[PDB]
Amino acid sequence: GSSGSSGNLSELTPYILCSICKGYLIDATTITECLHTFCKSCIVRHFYYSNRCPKCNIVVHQTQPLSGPSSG
Ligand SMILES: [Zn+2]
Ligand SMILES: [Zn+2]
Repeated sequence: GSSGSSGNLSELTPYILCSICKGYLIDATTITECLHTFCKSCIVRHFYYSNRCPKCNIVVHQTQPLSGPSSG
């Protein structure tokens, strides 16, 4: 199977890219601290293991000052 489709080129801020996904974004959740762009799942996932920013490495104490147990 091919299932191959693509062909899009534009000129805009190269920041759109994700420091994690290293590609396109989905939710486009911007931080209110360092003002960085990170996919909801990305920033949310990174906050699960590390309460810091995978960009500047800052302990963003916005979501919650508590780590919390392993309750799904
Ligand atoms: Zn991402
Ligand atoms: Zn940051």
